[PDB]
Amino acid sequence: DSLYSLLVAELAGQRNRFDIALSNYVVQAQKTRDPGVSERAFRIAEYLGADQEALDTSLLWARSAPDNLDAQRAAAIQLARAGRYEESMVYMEKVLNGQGDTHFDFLALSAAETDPDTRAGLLQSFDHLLKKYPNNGQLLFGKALLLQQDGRPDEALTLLEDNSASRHEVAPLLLRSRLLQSMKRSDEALPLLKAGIKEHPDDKRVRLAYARLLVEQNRLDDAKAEFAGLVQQFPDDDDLRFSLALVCLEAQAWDEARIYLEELVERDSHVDAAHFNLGRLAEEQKDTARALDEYAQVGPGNDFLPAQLRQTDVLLKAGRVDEAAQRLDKARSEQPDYAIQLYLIEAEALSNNDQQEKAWQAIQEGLKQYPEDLNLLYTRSMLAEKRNDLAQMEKDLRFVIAREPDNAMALNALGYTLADRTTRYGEARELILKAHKLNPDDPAILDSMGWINYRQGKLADAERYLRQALQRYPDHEVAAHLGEVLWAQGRQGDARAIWREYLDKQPDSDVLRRTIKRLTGAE
Repeated sequence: DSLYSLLVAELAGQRNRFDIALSNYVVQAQKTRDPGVSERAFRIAEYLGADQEALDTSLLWARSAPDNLDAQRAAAIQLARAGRYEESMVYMEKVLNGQGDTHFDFLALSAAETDPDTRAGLLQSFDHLLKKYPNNGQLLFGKALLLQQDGRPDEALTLLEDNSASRHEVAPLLLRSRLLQSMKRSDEALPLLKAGIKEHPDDKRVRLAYARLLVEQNRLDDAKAEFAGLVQQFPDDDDLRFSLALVCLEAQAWDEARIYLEELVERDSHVDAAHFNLGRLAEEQKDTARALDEYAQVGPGNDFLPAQLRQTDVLLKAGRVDEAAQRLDKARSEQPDYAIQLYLIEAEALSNNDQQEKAWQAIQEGLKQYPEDLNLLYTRSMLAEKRNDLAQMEKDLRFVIAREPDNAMALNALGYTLADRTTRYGEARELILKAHKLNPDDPAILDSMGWINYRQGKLADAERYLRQALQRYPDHEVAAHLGEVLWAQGRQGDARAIWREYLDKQPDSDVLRRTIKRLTGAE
């Protein structure tokens, strides 16, 4: 281990902080200006000058002052921080490629190991803090979080077992319980949670975790009593009541969940989410009328689109597609802010219930209404590709990649279709390279990279890229691609063995079945 070897982790930390700063700037730019007090005073002043028809000339003069202009201060701070981070990153990439006595300069190695942004430095700082203040509950909780996220949960649990504060403090106890539940030994977590209520009776999260652990076992009857006790001690907590309704709804005890949801309706808190969950429960109860009447009264927000999708799905289950289209059009006319998302809902529902022609017609209608929506024509591309229509699929995909030269996924999609179907191999290499440079973390882009490398002739690079893409996430398509690429280079047993796992007797593995027949056909 040397200093140059340690600098990469520092660069990774700088990358994380740069990403966070840039995303922070992005969310700042969209956000409206905070009320503050100057705009509040101007609001009361406008409320005053509104009484007389004569213009409040002094109010207009003051409200248009040069100091009343939004300079976007925090956004500029975030941008400048991201810029200096990028500058330092560039500097230390320039320092990395240099050669020298990287070793035996122990002064800088200590600073490289004390960096809180590196995982090893995080752990070193946590160890130094536990040395300074031992048995600190929050420090143990943070170190256990670090160890569990690092991919070593059992070591974190063993660290928790050695500390006595893990039995007393609420957050370490909660983390130890959810860790023990993942080790398939949930019963060991039962007594500790009880002891927590002995130490923290008024703490609602501890009792909620106790109730969830009761639900985990078959002994759910006491969990209903725990719900009743929580409601008895804190009948005003609306978020706690919503969480109790959610856990009761997970344990398919529909009666108490419906009771809690109607109680939330009476208290006028989380009304749209409450009605959405009532609609889901009624859909489970096969009560189509109640589910529809509850989905219709879901207000706009983070639950309007799921309610619309569930309504469309129930309508398609009933077979009255005309009423489904009419309700979706009426909802589009009611709230046109994300009407494009309503069209996406319609397309998804029609594609998931075997109405290919109606899905294509709805997408055509949506594009006629919004010809510039970049999601709508991409959905048209996927529908045309499912319809074996490569022409429309190429036209709109070229359209979207020309209008947005920096749309990775669409840029990726066409490229993959270039490698898999046609023989325009030169464009596909550049297309997949650009998609990989835009977002290397995307595993479908890595799959496309292995596929174009395999069809281009480079067998080793294709195998490595497909191996990486398969390591990130298990997919049947990537599995078949890796199997075929490995089979072509040789090592038949390895390709045969890789196929054994991801077959899994899956109806989704219908495409995978054809890869085996194509290659075992030569036998």
